[PDB]
Amino acid sequence: YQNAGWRTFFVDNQVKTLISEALVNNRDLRMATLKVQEARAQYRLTDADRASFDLDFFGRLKNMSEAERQNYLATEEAQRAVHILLVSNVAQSYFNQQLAYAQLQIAEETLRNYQQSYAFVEKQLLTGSSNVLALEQARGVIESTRSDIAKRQGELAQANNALQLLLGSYGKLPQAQTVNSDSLQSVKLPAGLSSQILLQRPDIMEAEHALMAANANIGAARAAFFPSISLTSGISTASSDLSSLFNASSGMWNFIPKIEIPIFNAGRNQANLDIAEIRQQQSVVNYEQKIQNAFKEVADALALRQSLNDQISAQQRYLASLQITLQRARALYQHGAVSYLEVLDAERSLFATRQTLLDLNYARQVNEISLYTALGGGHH
Repeated sequence: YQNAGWRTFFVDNQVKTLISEALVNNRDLRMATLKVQEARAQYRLTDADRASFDLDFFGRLKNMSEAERQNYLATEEAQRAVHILLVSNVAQSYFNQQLAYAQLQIAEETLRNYQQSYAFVEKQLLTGSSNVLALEQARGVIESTRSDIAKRQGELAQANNALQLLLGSYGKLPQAQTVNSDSLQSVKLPAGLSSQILLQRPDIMEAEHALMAANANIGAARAAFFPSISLTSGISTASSDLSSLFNASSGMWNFIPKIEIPIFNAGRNQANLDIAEIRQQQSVVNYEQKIQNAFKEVADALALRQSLNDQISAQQRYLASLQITLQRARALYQHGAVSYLEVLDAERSLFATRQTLLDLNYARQVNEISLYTALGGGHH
């Protein structure tokens, strides 16, 4: 029933449709791993033809023997790992697709704009107005634009490929969903998000498994080593509790554990005492390292998110002024007040700002996925 994590995390209805479809089409965990691998593979196809999470997971897996890959991957953390891996790749592939639809759209609008600007010139050039080298270079920008269009068309096909793979044979690939530029800031996160949520991370579940294996009292380990705080403030920002866990201007981790109740027994003393202890030490040191990194990941994502939100906000502002400036330029033109070329030039500034905004929105999306992943599967 872990559907609660992605259903309440991802806001976009289309992407939730796709995620739901892929889960249905990927009942077998080992197969889901193949499909993700291959969906990832045919992007690297752009290099060899002429996310930290997936790296670690796939890296972990191949460094394993086949018997081990099968023992693991029957454990709970591995199914959680594969759920998250699947969800995040479907969502990423969709954003890649929608990104490409959108860049392609702008690129074609830019082309038409360059062709109008060009056609205009050559009528005037035959009345003595421009350089032949100007006319020359206007031809070049059109040809390079034609280039990007085919390039964007390839990126579109790459992502559609990845999508069909994750989705299976009977999955409807989305049309271009048109973008309203005034709704691109990310969505609010629940306030006072409890750090307990991080216990659902595969890497921390695996760490607690290693603790239980060295016979730790898990309750006692958590109380000793796991900061029980809130992750978010009243807004969707890092809480002060979260921030204070890192030294100012060093990022060094602050938490100093105190063990009130012994985590390991004296156990079954007799023989191999020292070795059992070493394993106890190791599972603990590993628990610690995973925790501080989990918390660092969440903090880094929250910070990246606030930064991209501010950048997007600024681009939206430039865009609104460029839109109003274009309309005014169009009216002036109609009154003989400005040349046609000034109108096209203004439109081009709109186009470039739209493209920047698209890039940032996408980087925001990549970061949401990061957050979803750093939370260990959403915030429920």
